[PDB]
Amino acid sequence: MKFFYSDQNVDSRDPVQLNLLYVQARDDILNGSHPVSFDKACEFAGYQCQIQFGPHNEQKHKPGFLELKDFLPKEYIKQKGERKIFMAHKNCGNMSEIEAKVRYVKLARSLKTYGVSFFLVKEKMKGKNKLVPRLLGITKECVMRVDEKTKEVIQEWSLTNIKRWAASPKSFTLDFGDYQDGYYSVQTTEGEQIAQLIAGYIDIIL
Repeated sequence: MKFFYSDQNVDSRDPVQLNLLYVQARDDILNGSHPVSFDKACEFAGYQCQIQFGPHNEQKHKPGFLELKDFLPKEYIKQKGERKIFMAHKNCGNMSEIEAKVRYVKLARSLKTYGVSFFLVKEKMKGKNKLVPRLLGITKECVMRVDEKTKEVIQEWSLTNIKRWAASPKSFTLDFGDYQDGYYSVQTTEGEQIAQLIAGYIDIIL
């Protein structure tokens, strides 16, 4: 099931409710709840700058001005994206605080990762001692594998195509029956939590 997001839903919000949506979307990105690419994180941060400081001011917003911890998810603090952030901030021109929050919320809703519950798991490659980290996302409609570093969506399965599933204290397993050869099984210490989430979306045969 493919959902279309409303553009008007965002614009029609009351300043109060808009701020509420913004804070929620912003916090999810900053705390890692909503995984985004480095480029996108800087784009969001640019809007955040416009919102917190007003129009970009070269006389004050110089290299080293930003506390990156407050503008980027932790995994990007080292890639030093202040340059990109300031470029996005400057690109906002004289955009109002309201317009910036609107674009922020729409940008978040435009991503395939929006509204997805993610878990960091490890995939095992046949005969290869070294695992491959991967973001496993779940929604009422689907399951998706996401690149841990780039956040590229590499695979998606409809939740209704899961024939059966299982969990253990060290793994999580999905069986799609004839849709593919073999299970999708990953190592994780959160398998039981993942299985419970899925059980809240699809019922179990008793």
